[PDB]
Amino acid sequence: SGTVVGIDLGTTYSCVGVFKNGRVEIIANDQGNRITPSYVAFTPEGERLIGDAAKNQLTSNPENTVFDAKRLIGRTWNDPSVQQDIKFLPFKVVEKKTKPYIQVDIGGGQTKTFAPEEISAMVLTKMKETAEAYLGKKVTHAVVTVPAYFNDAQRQATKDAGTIAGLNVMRIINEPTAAAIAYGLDKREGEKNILVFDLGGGAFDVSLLTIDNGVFEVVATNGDTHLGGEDFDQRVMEHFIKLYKKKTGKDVRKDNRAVQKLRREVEKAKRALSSQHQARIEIESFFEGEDFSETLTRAKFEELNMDLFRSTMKPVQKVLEDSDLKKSDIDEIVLVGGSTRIPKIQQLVKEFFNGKEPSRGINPDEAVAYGAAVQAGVLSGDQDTGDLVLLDVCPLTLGIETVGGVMTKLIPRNTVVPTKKSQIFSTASDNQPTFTIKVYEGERPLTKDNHLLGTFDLTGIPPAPRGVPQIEVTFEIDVNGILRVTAEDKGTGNKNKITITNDQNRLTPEEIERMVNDAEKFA
Amino acid sequence: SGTVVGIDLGTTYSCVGVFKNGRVEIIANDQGNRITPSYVAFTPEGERLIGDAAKNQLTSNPENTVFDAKRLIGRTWNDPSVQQDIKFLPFKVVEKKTKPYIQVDIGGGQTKTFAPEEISAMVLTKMKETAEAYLGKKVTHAVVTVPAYFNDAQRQATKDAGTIAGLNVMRIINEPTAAAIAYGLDKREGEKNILVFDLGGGAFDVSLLTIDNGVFEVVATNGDTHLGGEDFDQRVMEHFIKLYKKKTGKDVRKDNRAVQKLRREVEKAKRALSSQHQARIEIESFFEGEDFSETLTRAKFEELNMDLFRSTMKPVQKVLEDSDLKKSDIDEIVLVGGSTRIPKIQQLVKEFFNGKEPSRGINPDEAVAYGAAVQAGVLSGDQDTGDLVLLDVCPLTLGIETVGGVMTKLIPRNTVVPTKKSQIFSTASDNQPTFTIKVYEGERPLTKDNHLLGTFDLTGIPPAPRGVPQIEVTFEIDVNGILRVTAEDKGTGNKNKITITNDQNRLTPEEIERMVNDAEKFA
Repeated sequence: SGTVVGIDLGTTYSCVGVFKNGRVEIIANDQGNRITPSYVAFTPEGERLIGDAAKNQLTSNPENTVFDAKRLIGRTWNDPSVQQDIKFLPFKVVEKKTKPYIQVDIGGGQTKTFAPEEISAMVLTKMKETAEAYLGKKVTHAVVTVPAYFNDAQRQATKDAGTIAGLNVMRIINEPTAAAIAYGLDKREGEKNILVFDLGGGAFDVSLLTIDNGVFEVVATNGDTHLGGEDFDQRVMEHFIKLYKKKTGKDVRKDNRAVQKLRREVEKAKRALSSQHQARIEIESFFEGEDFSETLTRAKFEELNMDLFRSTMKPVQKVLEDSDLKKSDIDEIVLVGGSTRIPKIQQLVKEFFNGKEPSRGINPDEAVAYGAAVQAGVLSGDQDTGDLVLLDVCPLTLGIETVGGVMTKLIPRNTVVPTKKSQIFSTASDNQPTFTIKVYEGERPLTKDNHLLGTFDLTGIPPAPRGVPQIEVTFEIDVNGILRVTAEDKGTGNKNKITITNDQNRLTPEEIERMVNDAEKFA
Repeated sequence: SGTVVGIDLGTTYSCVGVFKNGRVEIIANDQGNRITPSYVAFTPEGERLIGDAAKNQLTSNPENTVFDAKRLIGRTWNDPSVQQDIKFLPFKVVEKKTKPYIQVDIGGGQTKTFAPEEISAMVLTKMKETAEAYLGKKVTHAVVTVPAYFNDAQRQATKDAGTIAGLNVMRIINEPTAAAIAYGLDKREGEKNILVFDLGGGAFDVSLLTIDNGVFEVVATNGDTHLGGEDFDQRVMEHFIKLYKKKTGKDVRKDNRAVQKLRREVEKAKRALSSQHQARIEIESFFEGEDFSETLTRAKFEELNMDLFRSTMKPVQKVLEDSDLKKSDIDEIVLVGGSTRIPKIQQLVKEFFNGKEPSRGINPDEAVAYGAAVQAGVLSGDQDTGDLVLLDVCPLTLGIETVGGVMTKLIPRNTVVPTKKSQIFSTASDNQPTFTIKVYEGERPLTKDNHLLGTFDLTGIPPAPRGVPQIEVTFEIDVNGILRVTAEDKGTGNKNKITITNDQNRLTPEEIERMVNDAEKFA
């Protein structure tokens, strides 16, 4: 159905891929970013920001900047998860008819309430537009991913977000399953145990998947719903805000612009520290007159976060326990999320699994969208036409008995019918005057083990040395599937035949499959 | 449950049948009679008589001969029916704890009180013993019939009579319904109106039954609780007692033996007059020295009874009115009771219904027991074992799309699963390099109208003329109901497959029944 895209609708970031011309392409947005913040903002002037522009003004507009809608989507107001989450979300969440709604000022002082799926719809519209800019065609169809623990209400609300965004959501698939598909682990023969370690922007999900003869099962899930890359950013932000106040006496926290510039540089520093052992954070015109200039070492980054990093191992032990599996039972480790680039995190996981290397080759921020895009590729095949022709074929070899009780085939099994096949036969003895033609069905080399369909004689064979007379035996299957066997002395025109009908003495479909087992033993 | 008998527990006569070896047998008692008087008597010597022996000494022992217990059974003392009936019953009926009891001398001068159901128990014991003598086995189970107008108390008291007699009364069924069942009217398709005209020994019951798609309803009942064959006997008895006194001056009424012999001959005369137009009543040693010898014509029999005969039509008009039916609305007329053999009665009924013939073939005295015996036959099936095996079958045809958007089946609907089915397919075009296998579910001939389960390709088909390559497509449903579809080029071993799971995109039981409606349109 049309161009089908794969979308990772993430808690903090979303990512869109397309299977095009034999490859998955992860599509950069209009800012050149291959991931887009799951953020929506309303400015005082009534401007609607989605993605990077929404996230890069959160500090100055805390009330009318919406994020983490995925924490609320498909949930009731009195869900204890919702009651926890609203405590630290800076925008207003209210109950309407037992459901949570996000209340914002959309411009001037005009209050609106949005369903979580309406905020997610705006994020999915941005992902759709990103894909449309790249493809230069309208995108109408999508595969959208969700956490394995999402219930039916959460899956349907996610579908509804896509519908509102103008997408036919053909399938909702589990995030860890999408990541496994991205690495082609669905093409494994046998049973494989897959550990998906997904340390994202805002949440940590560990999933134990089994793949067994083409069937994926989510056996166990654990993690921490409030541990992610942004928490490591927060630890570094805290450090540098303290440090700046010590060194200048200036309190950065109440200045939205200063904070936003520091967050920005802190994120780039974190990425650099995945490639090298120190990063310079430099901000010209940082606070009042003065610049910012500090170095962050990897050691300091690790020290500020080591308790958070170490805590990621406990959920892994819990899914192994819940799955009743040993570390040695894990066939594949799949790393998902930006945070799995952190060398300390890679070390902790590898050490936990006694040196086992994880899967490599796909950007961990992009693996879920990649898998969704692969699955989208398969579903666009729904529009193709079946270019197969059914053949009518004879189900079992047909032949006659030759000297020694030998099955001599005239019509091989899987011959297209209707058909006519002939072979030349002769006498076994000098001046032999008669032939007995015994018609057999079956795959076995000796007719004692095949099914006798009928017999007839050819009499009055003129005298000749053995092997000299030429008798043509013809098997024909007509358009009605009736078998006629003719024997003709080519020297005289002397001829006899039998008509064999599917009336009496026909094998059962059971008996046929036992006989078909002995097909392809001899040519 | 064991040998189950059917018993008509009649006001004046009872009848027992058994369904044995494909036929109802109505069982003769030890006197050779297929009906037994509902009579119990206690002689001065303490002998207990039941049936024919009780009835054939009523004249000499009026106080300790009990009959018509069915008029009292399940009723309270102050029921106006009971207060009417005790006026002309010759045995003593008394109140104990608000219920009627029959008080008799059981021998010597020893007074006993019997519940009506205890008298009926003694009659049911005689019917049980009649059936046991015939079957040469103990009879433990029965179907017993009651008037349609019997209330719950009357039905339970009848059940209690059977329990006391050593019978498990499996079902109480209505007399007119039993008669309808005897004539197989329960096997009628559509709605039928049945008029049951039951002119018994002591009571006249008219019932309008509907049979509609296997359900019997008693719509309306009427009749005369005190009009029966014995009243026609009484009219003839009166005539001949007057006639004898005129001709001899002897008053027969006070001589029990003379009266009993006349009753006897009067009953046989009545039966004869249903077959011929005169009957001779001859009694040697009738009264004192002298014999009796008189002829009764049918004309005289009819004349003595014509007012009683004519009165049977009024209840018939009343049930038609109460049922809001026309004479032409009656589909079946069922005659029940000995008295319906009387030609005048048959004439009156046929004339009332403008020449419509009643049901024929069952003795009207035996039709109710016959119906009970049929119903008993069905209930003995309660002891049989279910010799059916549940099949696991595939609910909808499974197949692939062939050229033209054609549904080509691999697994027909109602195929037993697990299963594996194969067909051979080929190319539509010379040197075609690829197949697209589209897996469909449904009964419609074109796949646009069926449910798409999934697609996959088979690539790298070697060059050959169209129709030459042989690609085997296999559908297998495993023990878990998982569908796997394989396509294999038999020339190369090149193979691909899809696993289809009941996770996503599965039809609803609603959608399945709409599709099942189109099953069996094409083979």
